[PDB]
Amino acid sequence: NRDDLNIRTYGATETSSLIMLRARGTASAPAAVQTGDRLGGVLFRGWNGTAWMGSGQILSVAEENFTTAVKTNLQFHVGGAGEAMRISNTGNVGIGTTTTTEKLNVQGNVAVSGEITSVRSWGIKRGPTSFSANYINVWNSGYHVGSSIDCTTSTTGCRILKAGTYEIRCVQRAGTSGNSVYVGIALNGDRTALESRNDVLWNHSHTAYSGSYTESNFMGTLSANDLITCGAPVNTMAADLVYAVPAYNGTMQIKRVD
Amino acid sequence: NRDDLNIRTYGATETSSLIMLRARGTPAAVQTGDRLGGVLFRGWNGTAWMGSGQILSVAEENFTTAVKTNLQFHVGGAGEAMRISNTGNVGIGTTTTTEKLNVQGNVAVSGEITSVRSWGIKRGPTSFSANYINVWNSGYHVGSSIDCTTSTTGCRILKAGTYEIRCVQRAGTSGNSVYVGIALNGDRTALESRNDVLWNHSHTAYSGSYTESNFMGTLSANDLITCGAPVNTMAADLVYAVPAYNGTMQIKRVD
Amino acid sequence: DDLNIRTYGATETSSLIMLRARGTASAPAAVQTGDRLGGVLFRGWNGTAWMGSGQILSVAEENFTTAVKTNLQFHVGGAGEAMRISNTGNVGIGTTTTTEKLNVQGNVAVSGEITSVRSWGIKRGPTSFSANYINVWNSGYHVGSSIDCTTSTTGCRILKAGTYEIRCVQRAGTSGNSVYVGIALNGDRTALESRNDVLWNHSHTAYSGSYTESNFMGTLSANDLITCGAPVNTMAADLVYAVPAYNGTMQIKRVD
Repeated sequence: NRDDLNIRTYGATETSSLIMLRARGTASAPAAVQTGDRLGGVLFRGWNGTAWMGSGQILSVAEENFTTAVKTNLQFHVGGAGEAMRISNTGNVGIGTTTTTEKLNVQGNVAVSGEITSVRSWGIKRGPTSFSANYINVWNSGYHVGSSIDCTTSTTGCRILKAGTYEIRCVQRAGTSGNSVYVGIALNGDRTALESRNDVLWNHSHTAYSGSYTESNFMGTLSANDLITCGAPVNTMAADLVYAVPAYNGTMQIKRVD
Repeated sequence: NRDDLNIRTYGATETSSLIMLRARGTPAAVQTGDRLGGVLFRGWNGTAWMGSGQILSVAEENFTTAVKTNLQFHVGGAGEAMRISNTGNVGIGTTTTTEKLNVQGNVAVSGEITSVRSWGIKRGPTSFSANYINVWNSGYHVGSSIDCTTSTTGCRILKAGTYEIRCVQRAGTSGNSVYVGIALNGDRTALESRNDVLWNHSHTAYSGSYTESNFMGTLSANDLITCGAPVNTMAADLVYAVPAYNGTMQIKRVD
Repeated sequence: DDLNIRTYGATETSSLIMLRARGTASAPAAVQTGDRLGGVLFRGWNGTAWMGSGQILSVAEENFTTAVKTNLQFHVGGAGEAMRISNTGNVGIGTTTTTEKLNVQGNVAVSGEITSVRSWGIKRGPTSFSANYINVWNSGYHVGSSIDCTTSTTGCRILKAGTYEIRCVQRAGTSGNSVYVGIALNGDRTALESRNDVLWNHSHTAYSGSYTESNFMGTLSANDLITCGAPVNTMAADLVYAVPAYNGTMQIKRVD
């Protein structure tokens, strides 16, 4: 056939449709579609000199046995790369991947000419009120947004809930002793577990002026279930830091970077 | 009926088309919500020919007013998965297509993302305007969320969102304890008292050292963010001069 | 007036097939770049005429005697072409330039969270004074494609034009003298500080183990080498140079 196929509908309820139907069995004994069965396709082909070659296609394919549930995907294929985009039965879209774990998945880079808005995971601790253990203050409160960090369940740190990269800064005020003081960020009180890693930034300063801040910083990947703490290295140095409710006396801030 | 449908075109200028046409009446112009056509997939489940994906073209306006349509991509299971509106705007998991791409869910990218990020700065505290409000010699910004140039005394938040802010200023030569604070148009409490934000500040005295103040949390459109000394009598003990190393305010949109 | 294609069987399926050649049936010729292989077109009556109401096209991106390469195009009534999928699999929304795997000409709104690789790098351990505003650093580390902190001991090299947020710190020694460091472009502080489109600052400190800090925020160019250190050699005697990162670090994050 060389003629364009025209489907024309006049009316208020009806529409024009190309309908592609798939069953197993026969018209006399139809059987349910099975996982992996192609329901149908719109196929493009082009002459290359010697053969008709696949030149793009849009496919509907079953992803569950239909006697169990009607679940399908849509596939968009181009000449060259082959399958370029998938829409799974969940509605989840993959570009360059067929594993559609999130609502949109891109196997590659993304370039946007304007701006991107999204929920970003971050959390804070505020108000160092007592020394719990080395490198672990008790904090009066915490707060967080998103799903990667929990800063409210534990009074002594922020819990990492997802593997990821995190940027962390902890500050606390020196008291009035005039002695040198510092705080450090730690993994459940273990400073070395962070500081000794060759894939992170870990630092801290000293201070002595009353009301000035000693600071500690971390940048790098953390593991789910990690409790991030911050505090004085030892009890006698905690005696020389300010412990009180207002956040200006001390805070920890954690941002998910990636 | 059981046979594949083929459309074959040869030659230099023409192409193969499946064309689906819709009118109302028997002829009446297409109305909003009318389907122009669809490619429909159906599969036997043992009881019926069940919807197994479809690609639809649907009118978004009455055609006597304007020819506006959307394209819809449906799957068996979730139903409509992706929409392209007459604006070209794409929705995945939503039919509300406000921006060029809208995703109702999370996005996972294996590589890196480039985009315009909103941020703004104030540089060079040149005088005390009010409690927690310096006059700044200049400002600069990128993007659409923050305006650091219209006013010399603060950065205006143009869009509701989450912001990370740090303000620093140098102590002078008095040896007195000095500090600065970030504020909402001079009102420090309006930020500090919130249980959904970080707000802090340090003291310093050594000449050329920084007092710093930090904020993290949501701000509202039209908010004017300021930073400065808590009281006029302290201004004499801070450094006010043009170079940015004397003091700056940095605002980054986080989300 | 519907068109139905029904298939019963274990392996057979229903297809609409659109084929394109040049030439004639007895003397065909290969598809050329820009030829349409086929299309699904929608049209709607507006009262006067049949108006374009969306289309899905397959179009050649190479001469087929060289290679079979096509794109898919999705057009809507109103804006016209809205999405393109190139032969590489790269997708454009609002643009036909498909440089990356996804390209959006506009804004993007996500209700949830986005995960992606972010470029960042660090230098750790100021071990010597090399030149004004240039420390030698014991080690570097980076993630991503925009920043290289391991090739040069004296800085982080920007590999791609972009916006960067940079903080450098170093500990004062035991003298009680005023010390500072600054971020620089290959030791040239003024090259950054004098720019009206950037933040550049630094502090002084004197207390032993306290930090002097310098900060930068703004755009940088490919091949820029970012350094940080004391302003002059005589001040090195009053800063701490040693391997542990708590003595000093530089952190660079790509912002955009």
